[PDB]
Amino acid sequence: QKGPVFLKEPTNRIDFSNSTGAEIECKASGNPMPEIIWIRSDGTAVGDVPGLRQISSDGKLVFPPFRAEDYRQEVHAQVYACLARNQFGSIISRDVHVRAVVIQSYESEADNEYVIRGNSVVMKCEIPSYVADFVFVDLWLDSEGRNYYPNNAAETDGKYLVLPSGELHIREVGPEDGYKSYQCRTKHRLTGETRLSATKGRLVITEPVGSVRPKVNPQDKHQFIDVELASSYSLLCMAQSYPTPSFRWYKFIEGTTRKQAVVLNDRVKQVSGTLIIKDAVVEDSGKYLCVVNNSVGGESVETVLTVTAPLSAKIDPPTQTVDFGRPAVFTCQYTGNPIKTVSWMKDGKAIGHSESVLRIESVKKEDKGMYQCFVRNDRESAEASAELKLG
Amino acid sequence: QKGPVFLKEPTNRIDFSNSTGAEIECKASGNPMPEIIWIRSDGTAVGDVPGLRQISSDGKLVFPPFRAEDYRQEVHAQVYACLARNQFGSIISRDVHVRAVVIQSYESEADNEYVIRGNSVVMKCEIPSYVADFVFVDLWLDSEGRNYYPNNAAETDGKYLVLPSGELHIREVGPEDGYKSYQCRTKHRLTGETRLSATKGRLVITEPVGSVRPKVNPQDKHQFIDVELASSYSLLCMAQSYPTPSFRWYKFIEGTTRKQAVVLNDRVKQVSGTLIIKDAVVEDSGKYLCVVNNSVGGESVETVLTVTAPLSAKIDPPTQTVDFGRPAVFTCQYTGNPIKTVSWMKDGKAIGHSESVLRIESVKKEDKGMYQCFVRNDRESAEASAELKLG
Repeated sequence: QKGPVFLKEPTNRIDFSNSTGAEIECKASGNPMPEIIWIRSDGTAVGDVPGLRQISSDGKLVFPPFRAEDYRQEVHAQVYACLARNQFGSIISRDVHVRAVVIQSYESEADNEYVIRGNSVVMKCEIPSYVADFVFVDLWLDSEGRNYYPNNAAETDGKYLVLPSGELHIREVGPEDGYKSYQCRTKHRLTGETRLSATKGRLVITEPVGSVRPKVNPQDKHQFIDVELASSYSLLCMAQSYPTPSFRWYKFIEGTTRKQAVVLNDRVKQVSGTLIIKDAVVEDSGKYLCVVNNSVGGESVETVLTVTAPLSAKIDPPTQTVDFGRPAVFTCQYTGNPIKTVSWMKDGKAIGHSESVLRIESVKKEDKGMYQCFVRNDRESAEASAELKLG
Repeated sequence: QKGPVFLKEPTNRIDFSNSTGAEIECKASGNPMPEIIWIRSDGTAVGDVPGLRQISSDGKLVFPPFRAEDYRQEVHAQVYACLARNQFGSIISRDVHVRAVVIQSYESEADNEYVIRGNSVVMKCEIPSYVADFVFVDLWLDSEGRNYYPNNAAETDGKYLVLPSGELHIREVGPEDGYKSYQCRTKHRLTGETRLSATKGRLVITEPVGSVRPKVNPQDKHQFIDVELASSYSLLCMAQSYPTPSFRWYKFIEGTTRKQAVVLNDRVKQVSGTLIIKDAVVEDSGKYLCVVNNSVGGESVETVLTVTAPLSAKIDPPTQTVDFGRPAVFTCQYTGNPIKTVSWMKDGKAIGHSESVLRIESVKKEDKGMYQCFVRNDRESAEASAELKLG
């Protein structure tokens, strides 16, 4: 009745650590009944490492909590693949990233931001890189009582905002802001540990003489930003200047040097000179320019918006029994974004074709089994499936 | 007796402007007597633009001082080439860059540097890019009397230094440094205009609580530096931290991940964490790592040193009369650095060979004239010459 096919398939990235570990559930379907092997995505199946990686039974692969010295990347940092084979052929579950992590002494800091009296400011905390993948700001705090809770950009008209990305965006800064500390507070997506920051940053108001001019730090002059659909985000324009600058957001028209001012609304709001947006629609992608200006000078910052969607792969049809030397209607239905390239293969073996519809005009005996599209990309991947019954 | 050959040849880059303009002297040698054409280095000779470019007579090409609206890049920003041809063939003078510039309202600024009490600091002045090629710092000044003169790195043991590159390097910063202004003072290599800076920067001492850690701004974490032989320069390591950090300079061994601490001497001195060096010898080139450390944390900065020399090209020999179907001893003598690629050609026409010794094993009639090596690179170029008399 059935060739193979995936019911319980492993959501791509899967992370964990010593002091908790993990194990990975892949079970397949068919009506002989698909034998789940676990392999590296490089063809070869996985063995058994005493004290860490070990082939369980009940549709999974267990990574024991491990002595912090039993970490070895060959095990704890690899791409695995549920192999799903029967007598009609085999299929490979999409890239599943094992990432065991040694819990280690982390802590975020809150620096001083140095500001020209009257300008706005954006404080990040910082979260060292190694944990940065699983430690994210969830609060801010005054030395004077106040809390600044994250949001999906609910309110807009006000001195304080926590950006979608967890920085605290002060709309303007009087000197009356230099007596008061701020600490940030991440939380661990794995352990669950809420913890404050080793230090707390003070605001340094610097009163200006006469005038100054707007300019920007190199790592603020060229920004790249990725967000997912229907989620909220913000575009930044980090400039200072006395007197205070005017920020002008324009979107470019695709593949031109002509541009088009960013219209503001209930969806698109600017707390100058930052853009803050909800419902991250897919047209939103593209390139943006922020143009900042005062009586003394000007400046600008390009920014590249890449809104992303949940991509997919499915063939058309999932089962085609042919006739001995026929066509091959092997299209694949879709939605999602971005695709960095779709792939093809048959029975655990990569073939070579890399386009929408697969077709081998003259069928064969060794030309039947399971064929799968692979809609990859840089930070993810989805998969499809098709079997070739015969006449 | 002679084929062509260059006596008065035009030193590569040559710059000037409206309100002064220029004109370019190329005269050639031989004993018929080489006719100096002026061409674009793209084969085609240059004509006569009323009011700007104009073929003079007495071995030159005059670029009249021009109304600021008579600038047109097709004239005032191109590569020209004295063509030197007789009856024995032609030669092309090396790339000579015409750069007419519209004098325009320039002015440099001196910013505040924000410093953790006790740390060192480096102030640059912000000579905008357009003039930056011809406006360079030649002084620094206190609001309190003092002058900080440039040097080739004479003294070392002291709080203040002007780096080879005209930044003022304060060795350390007490809070007693926040009442006092500094202005810098460039001078124009063309006009001759000494002028101060639109504004003058104050030192902002920030007293630390407990501790902090050393870290670095992205545009300081990966440095590239070029200097010429026998001149003086400095390697930078821009890090702050309380308590105050230790900076450790190491040179790498070429093409390894192993390294070797930078030894200090009369030549190589460190005002931590900066290196400051005179007599820029050619071994000096290479990669360097600065390693900075305190009880709270660490950090590092790679740096790439490319000491340069005055390259040259000369063939071996400058005249060879052959025999009808002979070898070709066309080697080229040398010193200099770096070469981005040597070139070859014959009689104003590029041929295709790009290596040390030219040779066409079977000579011909249309295979005699002048042959020239072209030892180019990115910010310069030198040239060679050879003629083929016959039997």
